[PDB]
Amino acid sequence: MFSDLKGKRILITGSTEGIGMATAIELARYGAVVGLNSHVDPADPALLLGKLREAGGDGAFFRADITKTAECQRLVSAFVERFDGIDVLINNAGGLAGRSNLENIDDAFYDRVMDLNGRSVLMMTKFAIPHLRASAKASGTTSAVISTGSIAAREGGGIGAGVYAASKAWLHDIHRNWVKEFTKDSIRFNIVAPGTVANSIPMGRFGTVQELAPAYVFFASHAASGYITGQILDVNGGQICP
Amino acid sequence: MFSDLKGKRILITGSTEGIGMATAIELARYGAVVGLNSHVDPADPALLLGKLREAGGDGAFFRADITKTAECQRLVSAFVERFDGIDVLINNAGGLAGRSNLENIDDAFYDRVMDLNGRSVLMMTKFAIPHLRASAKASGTTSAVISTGSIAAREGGGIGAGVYAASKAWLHDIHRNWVKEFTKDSIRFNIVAPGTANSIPMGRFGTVQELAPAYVFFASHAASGYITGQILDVNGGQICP
Amino acid sequence: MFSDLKGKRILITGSTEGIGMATAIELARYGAVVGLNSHVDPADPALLLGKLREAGGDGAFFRADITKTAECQRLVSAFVERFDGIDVLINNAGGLAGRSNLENIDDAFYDRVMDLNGRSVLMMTKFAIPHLRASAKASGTTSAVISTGSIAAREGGGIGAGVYAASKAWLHDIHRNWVKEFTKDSIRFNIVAPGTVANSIPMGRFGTVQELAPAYVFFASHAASGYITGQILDVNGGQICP
Amino acid sequence: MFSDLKGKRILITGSTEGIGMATAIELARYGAVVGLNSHVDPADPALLLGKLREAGGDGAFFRADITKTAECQRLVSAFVERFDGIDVLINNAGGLAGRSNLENIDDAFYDRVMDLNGRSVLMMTKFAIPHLRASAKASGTTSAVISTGSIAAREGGGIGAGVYAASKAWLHDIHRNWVKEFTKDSIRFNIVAPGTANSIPMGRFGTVQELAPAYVFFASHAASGYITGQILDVNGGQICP
Ligand SMILES: NC(=O)c1ccc[n+]([C@@H]2O[C@H](COP(=O)([O-])OP(=O)(O)OC[C@H]3O[C@@H](n4cnc5c(N)ncnc54)[C@H](O)[C@@H]3O)[C@@H](O)[C@H]2O)c1
Ligand SMILES: NC(=O)c1ccc[n+]([C@@H]2O[C@H](COP(=O)([O-])OP(=O)(O)OC[C@H]3O[C@@H](n4cnc5c(N)ncnc54)[C@H](O)[C@@H]3O)[C@@H](O)[C@H]2O)c1
Repeated sequence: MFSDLKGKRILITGSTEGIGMATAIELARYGAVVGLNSHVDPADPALLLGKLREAGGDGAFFRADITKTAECQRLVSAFVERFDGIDVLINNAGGLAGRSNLENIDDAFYDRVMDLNGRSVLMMTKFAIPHLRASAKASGTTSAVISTGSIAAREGGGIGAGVYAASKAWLHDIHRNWVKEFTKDSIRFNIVAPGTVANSIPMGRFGTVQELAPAYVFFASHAASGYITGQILDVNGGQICP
Repeated sequence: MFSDLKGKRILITGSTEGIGMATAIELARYGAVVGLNSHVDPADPALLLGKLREAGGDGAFFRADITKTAECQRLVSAFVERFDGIDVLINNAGGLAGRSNLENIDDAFYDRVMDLNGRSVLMMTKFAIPHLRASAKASGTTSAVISTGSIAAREGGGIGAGVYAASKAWLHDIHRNWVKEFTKDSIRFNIVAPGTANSIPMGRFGTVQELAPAYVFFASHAASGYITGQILDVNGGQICP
Repeated sequence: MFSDLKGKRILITGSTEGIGMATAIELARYGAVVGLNSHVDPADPALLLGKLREAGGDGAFFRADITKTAECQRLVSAFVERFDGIDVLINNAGGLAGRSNLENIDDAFYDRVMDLNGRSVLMMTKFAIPHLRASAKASGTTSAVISTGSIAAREGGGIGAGVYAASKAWLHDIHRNWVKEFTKDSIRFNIVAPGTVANSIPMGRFGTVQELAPAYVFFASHAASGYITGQILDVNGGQICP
Repeated sequence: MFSDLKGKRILITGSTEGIGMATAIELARYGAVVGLNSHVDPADPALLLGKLREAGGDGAFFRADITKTAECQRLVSAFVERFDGIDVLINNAGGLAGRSNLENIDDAFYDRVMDLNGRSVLMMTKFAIPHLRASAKASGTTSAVISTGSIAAREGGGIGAGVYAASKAWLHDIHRNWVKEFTKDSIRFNIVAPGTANSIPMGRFGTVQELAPAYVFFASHAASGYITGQILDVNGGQICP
């Protein structure tokens, strides 16, 4: 029972596939209204919305390359134009964007990874704060941000992935800064931290997207996680037990 | 969608009131057969079965003092005699059991606190294992332990409660041990860590109602099937680890 | 330069060998006065004191089985009788005291490990607090406790070692409780956390006692670590990077 | 006994004042040849060499702006031209570079903060590596990086300083990455994490004098030769992780 998610307007960056899409459908199951998003158009946008509505909810697609601040602005504007505000921001866009030994790491590499995993999440969240704040007065209860983190935030990632690791630790920490700045506004901030999606994983296998979605649902519903904020749930098969 | 909780046999310690009852109820909402528990008999046993049954499930009460190892064995054997198995165990029993500054701590105090928060958890978990082992063999999925931690494990607790604090740090960490030993038996282990009020960002205290959903989440293979060895801190941001 | 350790009276439990003895000698190098200790008499007590004095300092041996509270009392009494107080308590006694799969863990096993790693450190520290407090008024500066922890406090130890792991996490946390109770008394509390003393260790080898001693020296000198309290230094070759 | 610091070539960024100078001095006490550094020329360069020389060692000042990657390369090349190597690098440069609430953060702010605390560290470390690689090959022991972290990496920092906070969390964690890549080159990485006053158990602030010894400890193979990937928090108990 996440019935308090019916009608909730939930914007998810980087959600035309993987964890993002699977989460979109699970939110849809409780009748949520979901902004899908990506930097390039999917092959079949209607089919994705079909899957949402099929599952019991609704939504629209919005294309934006959120490694640019302007685009994060434009994306929040559009979703808010279409529906009238945001009840939940899910920062899911992110990713490696390459591996490089430290000695071959030039400025471009740094900038690529940090725009994808750093600036994007900062700026998206910034532009959504206004609407999330207002969303929360209106409901009475709370708005939410959920950001996708990583096991790499904690243990430094694989070789090649130092910047990605660091960018994720950057996120885990900046959430703690936002719990300070915005709990008075009744906006909660939580992280799902995938791990990888064997045999340094106690369970002996990589996760499936269907195994990551429920946690997002959990942090999304105020009825289920209303007292929880500034926490990190690692969904990694025991791979790290912090 | 917690429908896989239908018929799940869920023994809960320290469950006649507080977080324990709340959690029993919420689980009972999904057709869980819950074992309620306390050292003392409660005033109205059948209300409590009522609440479970009202909510959508079933259960039974067992008196037992878990600060003792024979009692723990008994409780697990009683629960199994009644329901033929364990699918989820929830180590919720625990508490301060007094307050004392270091200079005033004797063996009796230390023994009281650690028997309540350490030995209990250890032994309950020890005796449940082969039952939980068998459940997951049968279901094809995973069985589950959940235990009630505390903010105090992370930041040391408050003056006079060092032993309780450390008992909780002890639990947090021994759960990491069990992940190593038992993940191959398809048994998951997770912890719900209640916080304790101008040091709590949400300006206020938790309520049992705000705690129980967490436990439901960790109890369900469909929800948290790939999650083990974690601690979900439910505390209005009191600490953000 | 740890010249501020000359004459400092430093009681170290479980110090007739391993990390304990090596630490004793390194403190001795700066002219400290060191209580050695163990639950059984060494073969040659004079040779150990010889090594202390040889290195540039002094001390005495005190036998006590500190798994009993009475003995911790008796041990602190004796060291304080001999010298007139304690400037530094080093809780080094501890250890596995067996491995057991959880299903074979009876009460005795629990009790053995917890007395060795839990009650001992609690009670030793308790009985020393009085004297450490007074030591600190007299000096002006600070007293110190240093406790030997473990990598196992953080990641749950090896199979068989769950109670030992847990007992060490217990210690890491209870120190945080004592930073609260006793910083007003100018008593600092720090932990050295050995790890193991290969190839899940970046350095590819186990530590040597000579590689653990310096850290104890560091936390022992007020001139070097006077502003540091409630911290844990892991000395493990990168084995865990918290 | 830090005698192995004799003749060690120790490039330090952000070292004309504060923790950086203090640390240079203390290292200079053991016969270290230190590289002082700032974006701006200081008033009296030779006093500073004086302090190093007085204390027991030697050194040289290099102007460079490390928020820029070409400048970082230059500094490492300059330092090597002068002293023929690097044995220790200390990434101490960094700071708030302004304060801003989230709703007022533009790209320029973010770029300013991360260039100062992220790019700098990364690039300094990148360019030093092969020098540090060569030192440890020659010594037979280990060479060393030390970097100045912050309490803020752990608890989020204060309102208006999110980016700085996260920049420090970023550093803490990338040091873990480097341990993996570079431990086999015998290069250690450790972090000294200054705290920032009724939330500090010692009722008071740190002083540069209370900070520098830590750095000395991490700088010496004899002292900290088996220590890598750690963060020593110097903060009067402000946080106890
Ligand atoms: N609420 C807080 O401030 C806080 C903070 C940190 C942790 N916790 C943890 O929350 C958990 C549960 O607390 P609670 O909500 O049930 O509060 P509570 O006051 O209701 O605890 C009493 C409950 O546990 C049972 N109980 C007590 N001793 C028992 C024993 N020896 N054997 C069997 N049952 C026993 C009682 O009968 C009752 O059901 C504990 O483990 C506690 O350490 C609470
Ligand atoms: N003291 C605190 O409150 C506190 C708390 C957390 C972290 N820190 C960290 O302490 C470290 C050092 O602080 P500090 O003691 O030197 O204080 P500081 O005020 O002295 O910092 C200025 C120093 O760094 C140099 N510097 C500044 N920008 C530079 C640049 N672009 N290139 C080269 N050099 C530059 C200055 O010339 C000077 O030597 C920083 O990384 C900071 O983030 C400090």
